[PDB]
Amino acid sequence: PTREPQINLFKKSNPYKAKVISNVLLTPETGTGKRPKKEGEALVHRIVLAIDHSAYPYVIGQSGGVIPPGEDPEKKAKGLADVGYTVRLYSIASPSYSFGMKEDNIEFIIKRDNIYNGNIQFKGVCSNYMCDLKPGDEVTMTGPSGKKFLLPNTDFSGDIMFLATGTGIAPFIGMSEELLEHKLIKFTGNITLVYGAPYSDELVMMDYLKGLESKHKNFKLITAISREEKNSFDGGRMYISHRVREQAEAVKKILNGGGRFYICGGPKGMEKGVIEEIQKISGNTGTYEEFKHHLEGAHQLFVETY
Ligand SMILES: Cc1cc2nc3c(=O)[nH]c(=O)nc-3n(C[C@H](O)[C@H](O)[C@H](O)COP(=O)(O)OP(=O)(O)OC[C@H]3O[C@@H](n4cnc5c(N)ncnc54)[C@H](O)[C@@H]3O)c2cc1C
Ligand SMILES: [Zn+2]
Repeated sequence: PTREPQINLFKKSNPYKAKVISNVLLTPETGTGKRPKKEGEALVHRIVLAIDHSAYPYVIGQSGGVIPPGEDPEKKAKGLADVGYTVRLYSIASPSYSFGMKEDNIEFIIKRDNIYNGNIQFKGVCSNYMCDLKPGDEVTMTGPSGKKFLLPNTDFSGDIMFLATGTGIAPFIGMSEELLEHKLIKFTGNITLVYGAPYSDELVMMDYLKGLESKHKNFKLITAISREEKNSFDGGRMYISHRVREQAEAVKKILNGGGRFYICGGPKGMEKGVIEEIQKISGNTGTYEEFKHHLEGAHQLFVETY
């Protein structure tokens, strides 16, 4: 809620207690779905927490921090006096004011983060804790966090490209709802959401995303399914970067027309492949770092990869 991003309103020393409204599995149950056996699990949940929007006045594009319960064995073993698990950040998935502008909740799209043969080797603490949440459970929350990855706060005529891998869809759920529905700003640009996931059933919120596309004309949904689609350029796996290339004219509308690219998801540093594809499109032959900083300087690139 309320515009103007605030950060670190809540920290480990003064956390925010949020109650679980819902935590539903978005992807097929393990063993079901396209992902084989080897190739681990892909268990992604939409977590809806009840929050006081006056206490937690988050902006879409920000992260919510979660402190998972318990002692961290690495910290006990290192003899820290800290010992509590460190915050894990999760992109907020819900629009600033919540769906329906109800100001009642916060949402997260959280993958089970495990290693995996296909059988579990190492279990992610916070992602699993979060995906294990039952209605009415209390989440220790931190933040809000981040003040870069944000939507325009004034009227915007520029085109916006949302570039997502997996859970990186999160900010763009809320961002798209906000831009198309909430109209906190007048948005007269085109949204292109490029959403990458390994399997079609590992893409989440698709009914909702396709629905936005059919309701608007303002909104284009493109998916890149890396283990089911080959790209036309080299026949390799389809990634959002290949979709970006396919969408050269839309990318050029953004490059030339003051629009924005938002890149969110994994793995860490995946924006590089995307940006350098945007760079090929622009015809710029400077260093990756020159082009990216230029774009960020121009407010035309926002990256949150992890
Ligand atoms: C700004 C930002 C936004 C984010 N947004 C989202 C989001 O929207 N949705 C989302 O799902 N995630 C998001 N993430 C990632 C999230 O914050 C966590 O990092 C993620 O959930 C994994 O945390 P974890 O506590 O579950 O795993 P951790 O316990 O911290 O470990 C990470 C990985 O290491 C493995 N591991 C554990 N022990 C070992 C060991 N012994 N040796 C080798 N490997 C080991 C685990 O299996 C796991 O796969 C975001 C991250 C950032 C920084
Ligand atoms: Zn609408």
